[PDB]
Amino acid sequence: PKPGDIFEVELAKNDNSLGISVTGGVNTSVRHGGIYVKAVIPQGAAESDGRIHKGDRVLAVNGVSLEGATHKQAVETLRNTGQVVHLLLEKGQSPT
Repeated sequence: PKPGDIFEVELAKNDNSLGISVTGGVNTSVRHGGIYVKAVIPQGAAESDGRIHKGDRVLAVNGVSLEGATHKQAVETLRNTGQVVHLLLEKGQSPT
């Protein structure tokens, strides 16, 4: 009954892309360099399926470690997937 737990989003990168507006990432606002989505945008396959979530701590994309990078860095990973969307993230906490 506590956060810190890790989870993965297995969306289908093929046939449909994502639809989330991501932010943070940069090694400043976040802990070190992990990404944190802003919200789930009601347009892409992400919001639809609802795999990703607000301020989601994405640490991997198809096996690509995100630890040590900015927002745009992950943005590239999440986006630059290809076949399937196998993103292993972490239960993101709230601001306060």
